[PDB]
Amino acid sequence: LAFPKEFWWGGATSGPQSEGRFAKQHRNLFDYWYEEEPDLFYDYVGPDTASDAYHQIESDLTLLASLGHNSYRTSIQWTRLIDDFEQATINPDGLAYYNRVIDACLANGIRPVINLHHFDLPIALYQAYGGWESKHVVDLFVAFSKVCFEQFGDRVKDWFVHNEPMVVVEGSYLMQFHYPAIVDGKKAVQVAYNLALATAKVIQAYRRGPAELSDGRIGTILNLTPAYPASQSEADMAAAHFAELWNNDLFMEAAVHGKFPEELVAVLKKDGVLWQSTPEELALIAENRVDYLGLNFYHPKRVKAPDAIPVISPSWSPEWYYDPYLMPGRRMNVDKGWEIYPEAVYDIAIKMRDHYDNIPWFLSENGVGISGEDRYRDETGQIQDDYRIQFLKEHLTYLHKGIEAGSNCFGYHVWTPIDGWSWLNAYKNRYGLVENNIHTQVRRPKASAYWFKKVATHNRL
Repeated sequence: LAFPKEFWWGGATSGPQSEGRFAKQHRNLFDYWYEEEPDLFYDYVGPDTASDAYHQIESDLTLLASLGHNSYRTSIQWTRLIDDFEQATINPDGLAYYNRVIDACLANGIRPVINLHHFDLPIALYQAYGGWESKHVVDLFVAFSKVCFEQFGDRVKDWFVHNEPMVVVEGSYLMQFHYPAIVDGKKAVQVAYNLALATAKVIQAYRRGPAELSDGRIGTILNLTPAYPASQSEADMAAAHFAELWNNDLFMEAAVHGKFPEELVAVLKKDGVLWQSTPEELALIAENRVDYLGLNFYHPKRVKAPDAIPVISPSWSPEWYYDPYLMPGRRMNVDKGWEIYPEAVYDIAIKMRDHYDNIPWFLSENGVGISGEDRYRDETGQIQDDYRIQFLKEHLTYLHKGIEAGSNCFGYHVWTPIDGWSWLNAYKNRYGLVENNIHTQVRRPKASAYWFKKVATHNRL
């Protein structure tokens, strides 16, 4: 089993999850949340130290190259790089930190891949304006991104505007797992819109810069996991069909095709929840599409027709039109209550092939979280994470079938190289190829890392 030439191999992380708040000038939504309610975080570990990459980025990258990685994706924190949001002034220390990060990639022969926003809106922006509810903030985010392009576009040729903006939509305005953790469909939907707008506006800005800083590729990091219907009935089918229009299609269509999905707009109007837009806005969005995409995948989704239809709703919610469905006999990860079903990666590959023009995309996150890794140390102290190996392998296998079948997939990233801080779960579940001891910050490669090195170095399975 062999992969194309130039295939990205490596893993993904983020600024907020790897750095620590060392020297960080502002607080992002999660930093604020942790200072206010540290009881909400597993074992009371918040993001102050996280995985210490503010100190250890250089040695991390050396370890990763020695483990066969040719690329690395992390994120630049709005709250680290920018002094004054309003004018996007530069914080020199912030600036010197990310240059260390870029230069250390290149220096180790690791293509630097950069995301601009990973659930880390500055709290001050939410307080003043309602954050992503505001098109002003969208402008500030746009200004933040020109700075990055200006300062890093010389070395960084691979840009992504958001990590999974629907997760922000949901966590913040629907399911209560991002601050502000409010329930409000109307705000959810507008914020969806703004994130999509931000995306086109950022892509616009990137593409206006001088030749030497705009000869890279830019896109966004989405999801495309299917919503498998419980059966082939027409009510279950309509449920899945909606689950995808909301969960997958809304952002996918904006990024790849220049448009929002009509069917979805009609439902939103019929429900008095449609977003405020501007024909000038819709055109920027038509004009600025991604060069490419990352799709993250951890678990399938499964839906049925709702057991109960309510006549009045406190708040609007795509979950009107569907319920979760468990499939008798499915394989599962207990620690996380997630179904393991790698075949879905093949389906994601085909869906890109036939419905999003087979534009290039990579699998930007794939990984498995387990919670007591100390139980799998061998007499050498190393974690023997045979489960992680099997998981990554199976998903990689299907990704291969997907490529073999004509899908324009250029890469695979494991979430995550070194155990990192997973939000409310913190360090409960570990995802890393390389162990991290959150007390001493000492890294230490698990079996999975050596299996992955073999895969990466020889470009095959």
